Amino acid sequence: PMILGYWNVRGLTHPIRLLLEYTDSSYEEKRYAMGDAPDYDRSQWLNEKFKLGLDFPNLPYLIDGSRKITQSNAIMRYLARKHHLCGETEEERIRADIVENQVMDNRMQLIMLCFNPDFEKQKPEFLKTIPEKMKLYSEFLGKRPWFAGDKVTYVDFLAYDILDQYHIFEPKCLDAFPNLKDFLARFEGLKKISAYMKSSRYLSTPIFSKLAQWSNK
Amino acid sequence: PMILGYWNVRGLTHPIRLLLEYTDSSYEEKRYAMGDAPDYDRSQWLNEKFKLGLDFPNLPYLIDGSRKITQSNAIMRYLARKHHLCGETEEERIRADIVENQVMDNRMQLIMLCFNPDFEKQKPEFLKTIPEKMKLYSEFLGKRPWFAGDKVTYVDFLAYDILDQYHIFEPKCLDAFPNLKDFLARFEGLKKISAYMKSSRYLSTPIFSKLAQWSNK
Ligand SMILES: N[C@@H](CCC(=O)N[C@@H](CS[C@@H]1c2ccccc2-c2ccccc2[C@H]1O)C(=O)NCC(=O)O)C(=O)O
Ligand SMILES: N[C@@H](CCC(=O)N[C@@H](CS[C@@H]1c2ccccc2-c2ccccc2[C@H]1O)C(=O)NCC(=O)O)C(=O)O
Repeated sequence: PMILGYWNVRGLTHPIRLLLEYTDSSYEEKRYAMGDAPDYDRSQWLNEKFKLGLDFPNLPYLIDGSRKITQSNAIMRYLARKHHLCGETEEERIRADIVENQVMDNRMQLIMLCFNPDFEKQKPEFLKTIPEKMKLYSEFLGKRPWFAGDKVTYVDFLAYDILDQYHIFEPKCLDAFPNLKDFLARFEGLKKISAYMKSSRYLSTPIFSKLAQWSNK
Repeated sequence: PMILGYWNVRGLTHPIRLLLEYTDSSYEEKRYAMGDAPDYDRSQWLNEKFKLGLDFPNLPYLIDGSRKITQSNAIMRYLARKHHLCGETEEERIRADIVENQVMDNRMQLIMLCFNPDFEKQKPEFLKTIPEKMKLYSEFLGKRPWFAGDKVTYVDFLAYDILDQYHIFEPKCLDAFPNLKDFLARFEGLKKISAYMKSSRYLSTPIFSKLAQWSNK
């Protein structure tokens, strides 16, 4: 079995857990526990961070036999080439690449707001930016069934995850973009995805670590 | 020719600039200017931001004929594919994808301390962390000529820039890692790169905008 290591929170690893499930991968998990406030003890991880053979010790990590990978996109891409879920055309590939990075940016934005102590007074500002973000995803996907075109790629995994977290942080943000609502439902409707979602392993929340101002619980 | 869109700072776009040179690309640039303090006028870029046909408008952007791309790593992948500068084996691709995301992490960490109002007091703690950042690279590179292995790929462009910026920040941070230093001199030795560096095109400074407590002018 493959081993996925991460905190016991959604974090940035959902697309990975969903990809694992989607490709029917055999894997085990290491969900490292984080210490409560104000210490936020991380020795569950730290006791073995330098003891696992990884080039750049980090969470998440994927152990696949001899191969030891870190950096979530890096992990996503490995699984993707493994199950032919990479773009097939140059245009597929440009779309994917942009999407990949676009998701992480939109994700840091969220993070940066949810770990800042000034959350409360930062939120209304942040809120003003969301409709553009969504519009961008909505006009880019357009009428395509999947973000890269006609077939599911690893980028839909990342895409699903960050829009659902945004949807979750702002429930009515997809109201104006029904193609995005339909996308989440199509993704969600995938056989193995539906399935995992009802599983003992599903882990939707908390979205962040106990250090966050939002979805820390 | 092609067009590269970006502020008139080094920021995160050095790799693209060196890739375009190294590939003998026919490109022109649109270096936008940011007003000064306190205003910090962006109107020069904002007024055409949504009028370029980009899906997710950003800086940098690459216009190559019909193709419009955003997100520095996507741009880099794009040129990588165009000129065959990616890993050719699974192991090279993994190394490449891990390195690509690793650089930007280390990128972020540097920038999170230079666009930090408290730069100077947290500076002494970041410099403490630098020797283990550099050590990971050093150990990862090993005896190899290039980060992926046998030939040059786009991640070397990436690796070179962030190692060069850490180096500028901390001039002795490479003294214990001489192979990193040979990486840098060897990267500077590629003919088209050599030439470019001595050209009117080269922009090695400043790294950041105005609002930074490093590469501030
Ligand atoms: N560029 C890396 C991000 C890596 C990362 O920051 N790893 C964090 C976990 S995600 C982490 C996080 C924790 C809880 C909740 C949310 C997040 C998060 C989400 C997205 C992006 C960044 C953060 C992280 O910093 C960490 O714990 N590293 C191991 C260690 O330092 O020893 C990736 O894409 O894999
Ligand atoms: N993840 C995207 C980052 C995109 C980004 O934030 N672009 C910044 C410029 S880099 C930006 C920068 C600005 C000022 C000074 C320096 C830089 C910088 C330097 C290093 C690293 C990153 C940056 C960003 O903060 C921006 O100005 N976008 C246009 C806009 O939002 O409308 C990329 O990889 O392409």
